[PDB]
Amino acid sequence: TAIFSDRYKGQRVLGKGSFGEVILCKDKITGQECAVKVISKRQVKQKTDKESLLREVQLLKQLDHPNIMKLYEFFEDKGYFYLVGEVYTGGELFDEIISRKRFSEVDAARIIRQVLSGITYMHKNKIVHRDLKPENLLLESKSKDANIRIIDFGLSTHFEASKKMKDKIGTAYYIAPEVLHGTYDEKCDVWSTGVILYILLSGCPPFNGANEYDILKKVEKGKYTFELPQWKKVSESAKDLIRKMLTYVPSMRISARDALDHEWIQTYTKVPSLDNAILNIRQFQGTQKLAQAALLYMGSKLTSQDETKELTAIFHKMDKNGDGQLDRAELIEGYKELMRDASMLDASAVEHEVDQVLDIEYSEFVTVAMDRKTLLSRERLERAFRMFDSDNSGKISSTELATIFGVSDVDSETWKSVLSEVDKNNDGEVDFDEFQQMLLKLCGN
Ligand SMILES: Nc1nc2ccc(C(=O)c3ccccc3)cc2n1CC1CCNCC1
Repeated sequence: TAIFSDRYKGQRVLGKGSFGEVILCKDKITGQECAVKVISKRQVKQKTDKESLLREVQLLKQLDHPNIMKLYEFFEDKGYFYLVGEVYTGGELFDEIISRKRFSEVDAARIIRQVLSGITYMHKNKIVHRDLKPENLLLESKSKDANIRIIDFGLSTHFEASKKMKDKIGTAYYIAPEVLHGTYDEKCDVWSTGVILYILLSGCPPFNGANEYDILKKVEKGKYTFELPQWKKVSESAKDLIRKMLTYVPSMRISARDALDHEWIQTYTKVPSLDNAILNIRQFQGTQKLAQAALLYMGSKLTSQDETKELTAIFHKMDKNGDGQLDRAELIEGYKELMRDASMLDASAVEHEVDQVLDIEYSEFVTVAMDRKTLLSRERLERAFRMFDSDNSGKISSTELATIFGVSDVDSETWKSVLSEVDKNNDGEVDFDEFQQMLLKLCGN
């Protein structure tokens, strides 16, 4: 057996994908950078045995396609799995798209030919994604004509998805109806890609609703339209491909490979800009990211409540003196003890964090060590609020809050009630401090 931190050290956290946090790490000998997804066993159940996971891992390491994340290594210890893959710098596809003056079917066809090409390859090797969505499409580099790299292929088969809403935002729109009901195969990826295509050419989800369950209700019924005025600008062959990919019965649904041969992919890769679709995607994306940011802020405030009190009790018990003061090594031992932590991969990781907080009285260390994380979490929320507020009015209206909280799965009576307690007179709009106050009251503060 071989240990992960013998070989890799953490550089810095990258984000929270499905199943766990992704950490930028560096090989301590060759200096190679890698994106390590760390799966916490204690919060992510397995669907399969160890025998079956080690086999898929062995296979995934051998596979190689320019539109699929390269997986280098797999580690496991008592408490976690470590998936070590190549790191990409171009960001999520949709964030790159919203920063464009123009976007035509030629851009959409090129994007989707890549996605279908990755999928086709994977299905040939009997690997299904199931959870394909825009968050899982990364651009390989910051440069112009760069490859899309699909992440997380094969994982849904071996791990149970979170049922917490901070992990579910923007999954409902893309899931294939047959996955909802239990009997599904590789055709579910074609469906998901079909929904992405739809959104690329109109900027609106084909199945949409006020909340998660309403979205799933629309998907399960399977009915959508091309009524929206901006479809008047999309070719018929594009609509024709969408129809085949969003075909309800999976055996009647076009395959990945066959979609690559479809007339639309054939024509539009080998031309007006969809101006309306871009403005729609830009609004969609801000909305999703602000809802995500809200939920993560609420979560971090609750973790902070938890971890503040726990560290205090640890440092109290450790202070044999009653001095209200601890040594450096003891602050490290009690901080290590707090971990019983994506960044804190080893004892050396923690020492840096302890030394950052210092750069005496344990009660002060506790405030700062958390207050850092508390202020750190606020700023991500602020940025998303600014981004959402695209006309720089400084406010979010009632209608917008309803869209935002609906995506966040906060009951309408519950947030409206919270709004009233924050500002009485109110005037139907909230500024940033009001928004933040509402979220504090939505996590018992
Ligand atoms: N920049 C970058 N390149 C990445 C490559 C892969 C991943 C993974 O989520 C991953 C890594 C290993 C195994 C399975 C998934 C994650 C990667 N990231 C960080 C993402 C980039 C998009 N925003 C959320 C964090």
